[PDB]
Amino acid sequence: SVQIVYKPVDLSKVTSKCGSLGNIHHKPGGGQVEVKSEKLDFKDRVQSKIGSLDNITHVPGGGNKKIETHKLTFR
Amino acid sequence: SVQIVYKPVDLSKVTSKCGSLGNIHHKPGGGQVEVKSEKLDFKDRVQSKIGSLDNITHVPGGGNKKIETHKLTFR
Amino acid sequence: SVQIVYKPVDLSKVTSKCGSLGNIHHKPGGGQVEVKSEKLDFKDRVQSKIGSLDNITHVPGGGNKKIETHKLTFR
Amino acid sequence: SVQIVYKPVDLSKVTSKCGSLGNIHHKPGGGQVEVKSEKLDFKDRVQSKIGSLDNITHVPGGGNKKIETHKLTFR
Amino acid sequence: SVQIVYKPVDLSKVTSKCGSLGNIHHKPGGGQVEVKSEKLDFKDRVQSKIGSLDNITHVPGGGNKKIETHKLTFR
Amino acid sequence: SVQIVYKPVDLSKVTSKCGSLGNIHHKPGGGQVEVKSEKLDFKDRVQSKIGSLDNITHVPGGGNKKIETHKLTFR
Repeated sequence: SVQIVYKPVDLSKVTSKCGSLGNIHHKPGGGQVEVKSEKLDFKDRVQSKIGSLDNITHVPGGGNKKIETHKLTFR
Repeated sequence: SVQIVYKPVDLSKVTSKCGSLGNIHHKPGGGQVEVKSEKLDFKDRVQSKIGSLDNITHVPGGGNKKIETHKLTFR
Repeated sequence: SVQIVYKPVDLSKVTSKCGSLGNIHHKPGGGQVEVKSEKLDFKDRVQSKIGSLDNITHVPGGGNKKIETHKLTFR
Repeated sequence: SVQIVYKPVDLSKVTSKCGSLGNIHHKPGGGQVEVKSEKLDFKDRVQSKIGSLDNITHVPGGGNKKIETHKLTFR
Repeated sequence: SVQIVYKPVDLSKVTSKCGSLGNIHHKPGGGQVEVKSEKLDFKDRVQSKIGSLDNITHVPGGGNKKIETHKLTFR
Repeated sequence: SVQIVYKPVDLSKVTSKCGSLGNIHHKPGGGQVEVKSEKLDFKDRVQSKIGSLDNITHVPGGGNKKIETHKLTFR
């Protein structure tokens, strides 16, 4: 016979405290961008991106992450 | 016979404290960018990116991470 | 007695010839401009200019100048 | 008695010839400009210029100058 | 008695010939410019210039100069 | 008695010939410029210039100069 008892006990705290969060500045791509092309040949697919793309400013007041995984596998 | 008892006990604290968080400046790509192309041949796929792309400013007030994994595997 | 004879003779030619004049590009001030000011005191006059000012593109097809001065002064 | 005879004779030619004039590019101030000021005191006049100012592109097809001065002074 | 005879004779030619004039590039101030100031005191006049100012691109197809001065002074 | 005869004779030619004039590049101030100032005192006049100023690109197709001076002075 088989007796399996799973008792994870968790009283944990991922925590933060901040008095003031501010005066943040993200300025990507302030310079000038110039692209000149003459006489090109493409025989397959083309992807182009030109300018200021996919810039992120992420300012979470908290920003706490807790990841927990439980696997109980029985053969 | 088999007796298995799993008792993880956790009272942990991942924690932070900050009086003031600020005066942060991210300025990518302030200079000028110039691209000139003449007489190119491509016979396969092409990917191009030109300018200021995928710049991140990440200012979490807290920013605490806790990762916990439990595996109980029985054959 | 006094005899004064002034005979300037001029058959001159300031001249130009141009087959094609073109494909000219003047781009001042393509970059980004940022001005932040806190807690200033001025006790006299102030002049400020901010941005793209007084840029000239001057493309005279001819552009020929002839300056001629005659002074005949008699005491 | 006084005899004065002024005979300047001029058959001169300031001249130019150009087949094609072109493909000119003036790009001043492509970069980013940033000015931060805190706690200044001025007790007299102030002049400020910030950015892209007084840039000239001058493409005269001809551009020939002739300057001629005649002074006949008699005491 | 006084006889003065002024006979300048000029059949001169300041001249140029150019088949093609082109593919010229003037790019001043492509880099980024940053100016930070704290706690300054001025008790007299101030002049400031910041950025890309007074840049010249001068492409005269001809560009020939002739300067001629005649002075006949009589005491 | 006084006889003065002035006969300058000039059949001179300042001349040029150029098949192609081109592919010229003037790029001043490509690098980044940074100026930080704290706690300065000025008791007299101030002049400041910061960045890319007074750069010249001068490409005269001809560019020939002739300077001629005649002085006939009589006491």
